[PDB]
Amino acid sequence: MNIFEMLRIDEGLRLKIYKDTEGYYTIGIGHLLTKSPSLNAAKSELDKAIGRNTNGVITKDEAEKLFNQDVDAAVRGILRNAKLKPVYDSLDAVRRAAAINMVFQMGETGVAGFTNSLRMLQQKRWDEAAVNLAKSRWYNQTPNRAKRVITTFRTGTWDAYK
Ligand SMILES: CCCCc1ccccc1
Ligand SMILES: [Cl-]
Ligand SMILES: [Cl-]
Repeated sequence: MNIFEMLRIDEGLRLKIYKDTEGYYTIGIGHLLTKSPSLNAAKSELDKAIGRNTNGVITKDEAEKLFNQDVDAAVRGILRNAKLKPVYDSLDAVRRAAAINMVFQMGETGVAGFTNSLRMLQQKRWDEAAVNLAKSRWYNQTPNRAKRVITTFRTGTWDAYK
């Protein structure tokens, strides 16, 4: 298992524009297009991302290309964040995948506002962090996904995904 497979499981793959759990226009493997309610704006953002007149539909290859770029941007966002970087550097490989997952889902901003959990993870207080991470809107809105990521941080294994 790895980050890509993990995210592919959590986000699914859709080749036509769709609304995410928050109701935002998305495509592919969790690639958010726009928070705007307008489908046209979403179609415009899509064509600009792909480099062609898509008409709201993309191929599997195109989806995977966006996905690769988004994973890379997520990591890079982490490494560029002064609050996040040190925590991430302190984690083992599996737990780093859990960190990427969260940033991919909620943005560096989102995740950067979990100070208490960050400190706990940095200290390797797994069970405590796990409890703290669950006291969040994120957990209450997407509990099954949050549970899988939380178990990953708690155990340092891919069990939740097997
Ligand atoms: C809980 C804080 C957000 C997830 C995260 C953890 C460590 C490093 C980067 C990102
Ligand atoms: Cl893009
Ligand atoms: Cl869920």
